[PDB]
Amino acid sequence: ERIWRLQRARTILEFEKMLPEWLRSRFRMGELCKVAEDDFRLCLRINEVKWTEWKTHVSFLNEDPGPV
Amino acid sequence: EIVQLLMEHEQTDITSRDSRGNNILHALVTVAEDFKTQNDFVKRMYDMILLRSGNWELETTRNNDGLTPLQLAAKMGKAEILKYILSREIKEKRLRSLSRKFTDWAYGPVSSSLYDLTNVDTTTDNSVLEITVYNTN
Amino acid sequence: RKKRRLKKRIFAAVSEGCVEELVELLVELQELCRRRHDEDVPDFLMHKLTASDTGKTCLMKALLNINPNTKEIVRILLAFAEENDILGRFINAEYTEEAYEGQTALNIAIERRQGDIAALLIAAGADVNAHAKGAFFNPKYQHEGFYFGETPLALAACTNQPEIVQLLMEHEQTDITSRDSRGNNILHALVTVAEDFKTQNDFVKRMYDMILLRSGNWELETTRNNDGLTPLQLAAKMGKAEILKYILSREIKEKRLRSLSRKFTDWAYGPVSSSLYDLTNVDTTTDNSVLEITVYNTNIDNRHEMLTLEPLHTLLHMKWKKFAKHMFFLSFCFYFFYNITLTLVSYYRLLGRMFVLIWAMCISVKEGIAIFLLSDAWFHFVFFIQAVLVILSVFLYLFAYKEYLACLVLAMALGWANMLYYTRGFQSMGMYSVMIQKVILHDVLKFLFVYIVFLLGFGVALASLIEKCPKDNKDCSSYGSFSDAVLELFKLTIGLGDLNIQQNSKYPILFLFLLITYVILTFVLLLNMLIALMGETVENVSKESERIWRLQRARTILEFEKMLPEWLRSRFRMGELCKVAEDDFRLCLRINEVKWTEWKTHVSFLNEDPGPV
Repeated sequence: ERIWRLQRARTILEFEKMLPEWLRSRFRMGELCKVAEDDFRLCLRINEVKWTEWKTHVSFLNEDPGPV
Repeated sequence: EIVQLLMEHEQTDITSRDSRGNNILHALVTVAEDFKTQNDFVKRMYDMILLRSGNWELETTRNNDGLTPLQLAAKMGKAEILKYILSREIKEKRLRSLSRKFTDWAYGPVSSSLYDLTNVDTTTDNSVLEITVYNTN
Repeated sequence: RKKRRLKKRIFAAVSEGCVEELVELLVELQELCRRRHDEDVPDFLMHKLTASDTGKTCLMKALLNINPNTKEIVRILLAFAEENDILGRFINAEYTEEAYEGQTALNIAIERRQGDIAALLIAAGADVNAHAKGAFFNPKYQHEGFYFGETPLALAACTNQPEIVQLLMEHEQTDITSRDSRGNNILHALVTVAEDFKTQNDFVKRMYDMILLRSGNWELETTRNNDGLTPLQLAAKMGKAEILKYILSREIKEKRLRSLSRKFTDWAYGPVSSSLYDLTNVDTTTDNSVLEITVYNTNIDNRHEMLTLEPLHTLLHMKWKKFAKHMFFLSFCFYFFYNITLTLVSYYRLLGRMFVLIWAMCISVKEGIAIFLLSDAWFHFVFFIQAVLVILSVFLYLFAYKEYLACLVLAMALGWANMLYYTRGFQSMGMYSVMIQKVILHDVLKFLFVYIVFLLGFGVALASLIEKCPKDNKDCSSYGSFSDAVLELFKLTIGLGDLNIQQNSKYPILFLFLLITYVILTFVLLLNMLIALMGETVENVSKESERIWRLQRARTILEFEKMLPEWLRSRFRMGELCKVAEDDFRLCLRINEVKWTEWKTHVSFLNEDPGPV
């Protein structure tokens, strides 16, 4: 498993390096998003669930949990 | 306790790079052998030192090899420290900037974590990803 | 200009909540501006107080933006709304958005871990049956949304907030039996959430119990969703186990609610205890019983833990001990004599032919019906192909053709590959056939495909070298034909061939080296097939095979039960009528159990005398 996934990722990066710049720019993995203190940077969204821990979510970027 | 004492003094220089050029963070990354050995205390000191200095300077600098502490933990076989760095959620509203892992919304147990990709994506000269993948050491 | 900035500063000070005195002076200025309007004053007050874009209110913007000083802000806002008599129009408001439709301050506070605020709101006249109907609350793919039955009570129960649940049950305004847009009451919703104990720590079960204790009625579990399923059937259709183990086995101490239970002890003289379950919606008498829902659906991949439960397992075992064993033996005998007469015919080429022609139609129709209903069903398709080929062979036999025999003989082969099916009855032969199936599905196809690849790749070259003409001598230039070379390679891999350096060739050296490399590669590929087998051989094989065995045996049992008529089914009805409580006579299943560890004075028992009869 460790060899298979590793070789797969290596070849993925190989294919990505075979490309030119403008196509890569077009793809643009990740979304630009705003972070506090008037900052804007790349980010990656991942939806996850946690049943074991419950708490008041004081630290949240958006009030409305809507995807858009 | 001694680290607190040292950081409280104004004469102290947290940003002091050694002859090799490494910061405190590079040094700590040169030490995180594994959990079964250390019991994961170096991570605590990393966190405490970052919280003592609310800036990006330490993580931004480079050694004489020309690598960030992140790129260094990727260069070495250092995982726990990297797992910590790439996933930081600080509740402190003032020091929220330093965090890389952000919660966009949490209606309930479902929540969208918003990780960061400044120097992690392949856009940079040497990303964390290429470093991890292109080294058999 | 001034009004828009005013509204923005209102909502911003709410989001920050730096000082309640700011909000006091600000709402005072709002009340002072309220005097300007003479008619339709409260509506404009709300509009200036409400974000008409999304249908959001300042109280919601507050509850979303939690801070320690929030209670005072909410008290101020509610006292203001009461002073102006807009408390009802203010609390019950919700969004106009397509996804956030129906969301209220109560569902917000309950989405948070704050209950005191919810109590304050309910005391102020808050709606408790607020149905939040939206794409967010009614999503697909379990991504970008969260489903909980669309009620505050269900939200609190799913999120482990039992105090708020007790509160919402205490109010007479509450509607426990309130069905949602999907038709699911709170029980169905809880059943939609109980992923696994390792993930939840089994709190949903406790809330199920508490809720049923709060409502001493069969009303809820009798309900049906838009799909038409009781919450029991809902848990069964899903991959939910612990909740089902709770439901199917309930022993209640409260003599008043003793009727709600489904498990009962009718006598226990000591360690012995003859436990007594129920079979209302479990036996096959119902339209879609729990048993069918468990057995037929492969969408779960958890049916082992499901069927290992006591009542279902005992029902299956008893139904096999009564009739299904005999029915399986009987079908086996039929197919035995069928194929034997088929062999007698095919060897010597009237009564046996007639018997075969009569018995083939039943198999054909049953296979067609099964396919219309339809790697568990492979056997049905195989039997269907067999019967089709047999009928084609006989039809050809009537005509003056010669190909008929071919189809016939093929069926024979397939027929003798189908007897393996009946071997699945025996437990040893059961795991035997299941190992056959699993291995042929997982490991063998890889070997066969890649070996065909190598066959082609090397046989093309062998034929190419053998292109040297033998001067019209097939014996001289062996490996001449491509298929001939592949056949020689096959004989070699089996070892029947008679290898020898062929003078009819330009290069014996390269020929020999290539042949040796081929043999080495074939051996190594076979060896890797063996290795990939042994890798999973130990752990997964036994458990998976036994699970599949039990599963398919239950499937067969249910099939044969469906084959029977109404009256024979009525005769073989497992279970017995029993008086449970308060003139209640229901069906039950008996299990005599023994426990030497847990000692207790047996208080609750149906029958005083422990006699079996």
